Amino acid sequence: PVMEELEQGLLMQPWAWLQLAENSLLAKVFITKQGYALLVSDLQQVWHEQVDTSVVSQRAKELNKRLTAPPAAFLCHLDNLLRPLLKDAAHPSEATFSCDCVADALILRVRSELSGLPFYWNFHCMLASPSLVSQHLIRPLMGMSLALQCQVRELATLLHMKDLEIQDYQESGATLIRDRLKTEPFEENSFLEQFMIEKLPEACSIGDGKPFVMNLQDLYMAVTTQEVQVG
Amino acid sequence: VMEELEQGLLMQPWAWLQLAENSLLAKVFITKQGYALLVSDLQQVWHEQVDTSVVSQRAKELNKRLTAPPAAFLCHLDNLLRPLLKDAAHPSEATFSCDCVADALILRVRSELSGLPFYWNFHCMLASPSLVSQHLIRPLMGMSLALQCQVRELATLLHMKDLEIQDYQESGATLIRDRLKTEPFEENSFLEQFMIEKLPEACSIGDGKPFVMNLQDLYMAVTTQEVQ
Repeated sequence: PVMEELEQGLLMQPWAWLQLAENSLLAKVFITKQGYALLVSDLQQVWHEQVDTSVVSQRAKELNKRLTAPPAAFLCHLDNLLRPLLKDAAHPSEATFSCDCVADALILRVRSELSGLPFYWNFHCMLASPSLVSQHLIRPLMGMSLALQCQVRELATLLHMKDLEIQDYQESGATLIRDRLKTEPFEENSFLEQFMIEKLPEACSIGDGKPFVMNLQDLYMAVTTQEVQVG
Repeated sequence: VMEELEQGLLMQPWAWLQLAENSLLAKVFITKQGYALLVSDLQQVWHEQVDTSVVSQRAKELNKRLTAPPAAFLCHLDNLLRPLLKDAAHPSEATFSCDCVADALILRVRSELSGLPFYWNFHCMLASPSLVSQHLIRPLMGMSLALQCQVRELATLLHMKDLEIQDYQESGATLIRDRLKTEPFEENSFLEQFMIEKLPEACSIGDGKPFVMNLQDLYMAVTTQEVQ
């Protein structure tokens, strides 16, 4: 049950932006007293790591070599360090992050000052399985796109209703107090064509993933919750 | 050659394939120099790239007597497959089947040309993470961003229309029909209500048919922009 709980918690968690040394990553970490589950990406490859208590203790002793703490305390400290950075950027949490690409694995090194005290951790994230990356990125993104298309359709029909109201008002025999407020009739085809011609290049620019985690997280979380509830 | 095939595959839309009580999303690009195929089931993605030598050898192995040049075989395969992918429910005899190997997928297509059998097999191996990413993740994120921008623009237009309606009302001239009254538009309330009721049905990915039927043009535009 511990593994299932960790997987569910990771799935429910939203994406966050990590500013490594001269690089950027999209990270999604769920940490509980029994271990943690991390999923990192850079829009080109996705690495995953599910880690339990025994390996946590082994790695902590190997790295720190002088810190004697139980796995639960280590997990709690790691979660406390990581949460402020994921929640918001530019947080002076004193968490230096480094990335190493050796073989197909990824070494994510985190250094912190635990009350002015070195604290080192290393995520050995192997390549994510096709099923995990699929259910975490592809299906949720398709659901988000479908939901946004439905929202666009609802807005278009509401705009058509408002246009009909404006036409009825004009037919009633009334004139606007001003003239700048006049709005030309809304056409779905013309609006879509103009958008595609003009604003599509700017909107489509994902860049380093910051827009995705800035404007497409509430919808992503809702879609993921719906998917997990369904099955 | 290889670059041309990769670009063609990247610049093509997903098509729905129905076969043996199963559904797939397929992107196929054929050319005289070979073909590229990408098949997904929303759980795994398989990619295949075949050149003239491989296509000729496989055609000889399968069709024991279809003595044709590789270019002609590829052209016939394209002419037989593209009509189905472009539009579903086509009057063709292209029967499809899948065999799920431990790691590979055998996609067998059997059809009839001029009333004679025509067999072909795609031995699609699991697509590399880079290919799957570039083909699905980044374009999907671009589509989401574009749709969000469209929603924002529509909300701005709705706000302008609300301002116009308010200005009309302040003049004191009421409507002739009272059934056309629409309440003022509010982004927060509309978004909350939509998420409450229509989100479960809107976000129902299903077997992939709605994705192909709804927003393939946006996917193509996003992919073309990404290529440039």
